[PDB]
Amino acid sequence: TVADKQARLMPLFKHLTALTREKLPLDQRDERLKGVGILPRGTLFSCFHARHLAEATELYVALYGAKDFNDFIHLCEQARQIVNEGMFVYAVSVAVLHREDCKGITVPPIQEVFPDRFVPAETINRANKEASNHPDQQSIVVEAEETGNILDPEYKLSYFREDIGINAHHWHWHIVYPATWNPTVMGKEKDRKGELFFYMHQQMCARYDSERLSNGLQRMIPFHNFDEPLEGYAPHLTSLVSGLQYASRPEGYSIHDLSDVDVQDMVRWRERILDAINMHYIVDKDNNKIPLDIEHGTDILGDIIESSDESKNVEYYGSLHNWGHVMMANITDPDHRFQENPGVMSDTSTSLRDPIFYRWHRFIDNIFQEHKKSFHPYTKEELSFPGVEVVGVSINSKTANVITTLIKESLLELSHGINFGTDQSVKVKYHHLDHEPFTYNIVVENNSGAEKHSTVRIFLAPKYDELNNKLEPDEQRRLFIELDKFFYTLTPGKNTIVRNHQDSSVTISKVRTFDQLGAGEGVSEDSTEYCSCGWPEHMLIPRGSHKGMEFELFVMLTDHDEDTVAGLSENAVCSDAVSYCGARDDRYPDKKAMGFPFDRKIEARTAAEFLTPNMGLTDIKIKFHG
Amino acid sequence: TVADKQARLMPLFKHLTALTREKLPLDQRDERLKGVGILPRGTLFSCFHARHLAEATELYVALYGAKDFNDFIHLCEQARQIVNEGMFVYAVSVAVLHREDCKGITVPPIQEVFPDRFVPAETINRANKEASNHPDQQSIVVEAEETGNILDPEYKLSYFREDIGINAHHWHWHIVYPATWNPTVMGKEKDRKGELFFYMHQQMCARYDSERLSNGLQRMIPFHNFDEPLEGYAPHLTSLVSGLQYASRPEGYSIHDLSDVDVQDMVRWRERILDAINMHYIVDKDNNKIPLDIEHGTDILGDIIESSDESKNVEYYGSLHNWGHVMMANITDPDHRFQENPGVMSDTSTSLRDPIFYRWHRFIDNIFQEHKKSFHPYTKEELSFPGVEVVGVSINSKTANVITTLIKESLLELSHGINFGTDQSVKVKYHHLDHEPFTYNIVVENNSGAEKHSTVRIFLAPKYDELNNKLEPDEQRRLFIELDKFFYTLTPGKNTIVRNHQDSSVTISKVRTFDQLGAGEGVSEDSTEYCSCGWPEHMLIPRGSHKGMEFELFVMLTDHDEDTVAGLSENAVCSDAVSYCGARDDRYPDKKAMGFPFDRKIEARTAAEFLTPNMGLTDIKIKFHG
Amino acid sequence: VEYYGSLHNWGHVMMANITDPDHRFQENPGVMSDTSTSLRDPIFYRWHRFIDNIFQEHKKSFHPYTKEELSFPGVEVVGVSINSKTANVITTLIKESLLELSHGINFGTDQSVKVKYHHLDHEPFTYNIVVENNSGAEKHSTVRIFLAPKYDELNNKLEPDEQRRLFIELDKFFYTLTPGKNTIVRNHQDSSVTISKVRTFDQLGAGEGVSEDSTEYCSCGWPEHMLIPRGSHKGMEFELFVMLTDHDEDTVAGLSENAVCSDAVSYCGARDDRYPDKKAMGFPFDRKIEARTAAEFLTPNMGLTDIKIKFHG
Repeated sequence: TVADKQARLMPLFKHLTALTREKLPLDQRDERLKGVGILPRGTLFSCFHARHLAEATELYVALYGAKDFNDFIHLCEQARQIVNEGMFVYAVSVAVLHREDCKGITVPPIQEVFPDRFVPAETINRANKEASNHPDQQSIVVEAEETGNILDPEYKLSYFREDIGINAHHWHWHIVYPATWNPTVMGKEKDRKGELFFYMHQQMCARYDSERLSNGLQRMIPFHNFDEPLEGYAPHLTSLVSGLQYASRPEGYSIHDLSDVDVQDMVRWRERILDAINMHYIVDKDNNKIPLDIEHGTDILGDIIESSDESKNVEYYGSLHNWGHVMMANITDPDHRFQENPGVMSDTSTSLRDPIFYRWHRFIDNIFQEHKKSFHPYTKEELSFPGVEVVGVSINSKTANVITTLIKESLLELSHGINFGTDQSVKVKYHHLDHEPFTYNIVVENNSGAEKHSTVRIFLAPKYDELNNKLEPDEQRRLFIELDKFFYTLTPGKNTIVRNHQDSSVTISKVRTFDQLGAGEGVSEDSTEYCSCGWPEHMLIPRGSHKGMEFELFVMLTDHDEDTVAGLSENAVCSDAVSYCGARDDRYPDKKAMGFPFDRKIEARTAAEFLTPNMGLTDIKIKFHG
Repeated sequence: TVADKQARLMPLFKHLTALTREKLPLDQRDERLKGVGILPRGTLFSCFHARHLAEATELYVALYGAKDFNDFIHLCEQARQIVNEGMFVYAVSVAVLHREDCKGITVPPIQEVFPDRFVPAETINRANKEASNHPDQQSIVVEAEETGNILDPEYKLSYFREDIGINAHHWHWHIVYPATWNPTVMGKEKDRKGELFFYMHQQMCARYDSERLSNGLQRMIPFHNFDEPLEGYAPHLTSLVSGLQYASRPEGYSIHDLSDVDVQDMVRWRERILDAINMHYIVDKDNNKIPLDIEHGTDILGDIIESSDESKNVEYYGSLHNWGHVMMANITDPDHRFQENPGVMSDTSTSLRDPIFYRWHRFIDNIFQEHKKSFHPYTKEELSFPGVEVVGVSINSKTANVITTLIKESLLELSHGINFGTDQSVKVKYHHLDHEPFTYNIVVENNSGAEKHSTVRIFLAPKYDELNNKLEPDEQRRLFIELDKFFYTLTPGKNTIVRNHQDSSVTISKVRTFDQLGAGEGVSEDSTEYCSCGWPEHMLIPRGSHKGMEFELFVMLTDHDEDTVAGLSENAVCSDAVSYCGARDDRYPDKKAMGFPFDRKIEARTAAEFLTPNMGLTDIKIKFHG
Repeated sequence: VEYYGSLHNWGHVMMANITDPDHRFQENPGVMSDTSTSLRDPIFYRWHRFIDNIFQEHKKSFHPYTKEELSFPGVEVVGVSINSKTANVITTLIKESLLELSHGINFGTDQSVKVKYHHLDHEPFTYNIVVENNSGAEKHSTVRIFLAPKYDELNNKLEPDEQRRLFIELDKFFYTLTPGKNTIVRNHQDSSVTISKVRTFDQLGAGEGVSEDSTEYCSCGWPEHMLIPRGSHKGMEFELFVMLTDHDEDTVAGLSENAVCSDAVSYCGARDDRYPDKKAMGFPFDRKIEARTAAEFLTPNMGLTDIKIKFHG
């Protein structure tokens, strides 16, 4: 049954570190396996580096090529002793999702699988220590919160950057859309992956910026110059696997060439890209030019920038984004003389924690923005949905139009990830931001005679600048974060549409634990994305401040008939989280450009001026509770 | 009995990390304890930093103050609960070494107490992992040697720098001569501690230089300028106490001010010292001037430079040497914002491993050298011992005049230091340099009618330079390493004096393991120096090369009557290792300046010209075996 | 030219007048300015590696070589041996030599002014290659011999990708193989890379019969003493690579001259003739190698023999 299948998968995931020791007399028998084992087990695996992705692609394709599920389990089992734990938890995990007769099927928790990435060196330590200190079945609980001197104001952001859910999501997203993805081999293609790459990262930056403003900090600035020295960050993460940890980065580093790539190359790549935008065409390998069409342009750019296998010219355009992660990651030891592990930037699970991440991503976002700039603005025609008027919006909470945010304690179970020994469970306690539940009530007047179908789009943007209160829509575009997107039908006359925050399309409703999975639930029967992907729920709104920071609440209704695509896909599957994740094996459900209406330049000085009749702005307050 | 006493001490030393959790309702009861407990438990303890040293001193005093041994155990037991563990080990070891009541007693092994400092992050992790992986009484053995790509040639030196014995010695030496040492409080004074400070460190540098030359590398250069960027070093040590590890140092940034101290603070202190040398006087607090006497000068300088409590002016002169360790140690995070642990430079146990250590110490050595320069050279009168002539010297080994050096495997038992759990023992296997045993035969002609008493001094110096073969005695002075010093009586006529390498005054004959100590032997019962201090035996001669590098073997005989001091001290106690360690509670047994005849400038172009009749040079070869 | 410029040449010029870029001080340029002197400056290598890199990127764009391209079927290389005083060891030493100044600088009264200098040199050696010709008929093969260092800067690692940069060409020559086992012996003196002899002014005033062609005559070719690297006293280990290829494929047809300056074909080419080898210069080394060890790369018509080079002080 499916349940049995789930059980088999969970053990593929257990004791990965330990699983090493090949115990294989000969790989030759495993002809399928020949293409791998090239990266040694203990070594850190880089999500960004090309070679690490070459070997990884080869693992995927063999586990897609494995004939049936049983065959799948077998090959998977053999090669995670020989082909290394670090890369093989990657080549298995991504494969584990996508090859067909797998379905039913969650992946064990990333946080749970590698607790060391989620929690600090100290609370890893203490817990391991307690296990040894007194042998006893009794459970161990450790509070990760610590006590320390809070020197850097960046620390304030830690609730966002360090959040477990955020890191997990980032890991999962890359799994759903792998850079290595080869559509020919799989046969299936990921719709608009390049564009999604752009959108997801942009949102992370946008959301990040809202945190800084909530904090009273200015918006992050891009890593526009390569010459500039980076700010330091020390992760305090250990790798349980070995004694090694992610190397910390001191202050004040100018950029160093790596054997693999030189900084100059990075510059040269970026200048090409920025030029190809201006030129409005890119050059394919064939030396043909493809236009940066309005429809296609973002996607093509996304593939080139990341860059994915899909890039029209890998050789000329290079892979700017990925190399950025690599270069930043080994700033400490570019040359590799000193033999130190890379920083957090190397891993999709960890990278969000470093503040540098935002600087780089804003830089890349800028590239996309230049392209967007080339496009013409939106006419009333494009925006408006005639006959529909938005009367008002209200947010209901304990106090209307105010959302309250607080910190909540939570526990993570280490036992699946690290050797438990005698103890039944070792849990680490951490705290994260959370907010009260709320609902939206939108009153819409349907002037038309017949029932209409509308897509409701809701975004949140900070009212205040660093100067003083200034709702300049051009700037707002960067800041706006997507709260929700959903379909509703309106009858003629007045209508009130109520939606609850829980329903939010952006967030993951729930991630099942190992324990949940061993059980066997029906939420439904899905994938690496299953409970994993989606933005985390606690994270839905920015922290705000004790004072109650003012944010613009924007609701827009668009014609659904226009917005939806027609086609024939599946049952109700992982679609909760469509806004950032997309739909399983389906085309992106919205015709509009991701981020619409915000994606293109806004002529108006004030946001209010921008509004059409099917748009509305309600100012609400977010107040944090200490 | 003494044995019982030993047993009590060993547990003071066990599970130090764990010993935390105060379990004290109130410190107020412990009035004695009020002074200590500022430094937090987990934090790293700095041997160099003044504030840390102050706490440590406060702790020792309480231990010294303890009325009886039982009282000593009690306060220690209680103090260990609150105080930082590193400080605790430091304070206790000092107490054990000096306090009479402890006429019983070795200190548990430093390597054994903190195995994590001696062995790498990987083999620490491995033995811990194996312990958890399969529970079983069975013993675990891990080979620390690894497999890696050898990028830096500095790696070649690792046998010397990384050596367990060397690190242990350095720890112990600082314990015997603490910087904090206050003679008034103890009542007793450490004879010539300032000079010894100078001599010991100079020897470490000199010995280090011989390794580089054996390697074919040039001699180390001093940290002559503070502006210059440092070479990076990654220790790969994870401090078992914590999940944190010693922070690695990447390549190249000029020096950063710490909150505690500035760089123009540092520089100023250096100019003061170098000035006062030139002026031939230093200024006391009283604003009186004390002359840099020939007899006293090195000692006074040593106290000021280190600087010890003994410094005649702490505020004017500062503490250059110690601050150097601190500044280098937290180069990665001067400001303390990023909250990272210090590097190896912070600890006496670890500091030798970093190559920077030598650069700094040569710098300080230079300071001493300038002082030495001010002194006049030695006349034939001072050097010569009339009537005595040295006919020849021969070294006996498998092949005469050739010493063979090889690598030997050894194991270290982790169990005392880290939580063992079920396993009986976890041992880590490491390799170290070692040499064949050899003896010296010196033929001396005693022209005089009566029997004479002579001190035989033996040194080794490299023949080859970085250019070609050039025995320029001035340069040689830096390089010469002390093999042995001993007293012999010569009758009239020809005499042959034979001495074995094992007897060497420079080296520690044996360090007893916590296991041996678990029983009860009879080397006798003195303390932290016991088996600990002394230079390690395997280390006695430089590695040399496969080719058989040529070294000058220098033997000099001096009039013992002149050399010895008269006084009334103890039974045969820790005197094996007199050359570098001194004698327990005794005045340094040799009148001559440490390093004599090498300490003062040599006029001659060639070493041979320097020789008097009671001196001799024999060229021998050291050949390494792969 | 107006777009792509002249990068290499300008590099020499710029480096040469680093001391006085302005030409205000009216200094002379450094050694980099002259083809005769430029090799002496260590900078030369840095720049040339830079330019070499440019070529390498181009080479990178090309696909690797299949077994098909490399292999010469029916031919198998059994073994190679180098004969010297001690087999498989080449000895290198320093030799004194004299140069006569008189033609170059005003001699005045003196008959001759000679300056004595020392240079590296090695003992003569020969190669013996055993090849099995499986085919029924006689074949024609081009024997290609290269030398590459075994040791890296770290430890012993015959990573063929890296080796490509290091490999130096010892010799290229044509041999005919009959069916059955064959032993081909070649002497170092014959090496295609080196100039057999440069005649002095004195030699020339005389009148000899190597033949009469020109600036390349005795001049060009790599110098003979230079043929192998110095090695070390310990006897450094080098990979000796021999490959045989189908000559019919390798040669071009055409109608050119008598036996002329062709001794030194490997680096010099042939006088007024097309380059005699179809293969890319540096083949098989020019394109990227996937293999882990060099050994994996080998086809049946290739062979590696490890020899030692030991310098004599």
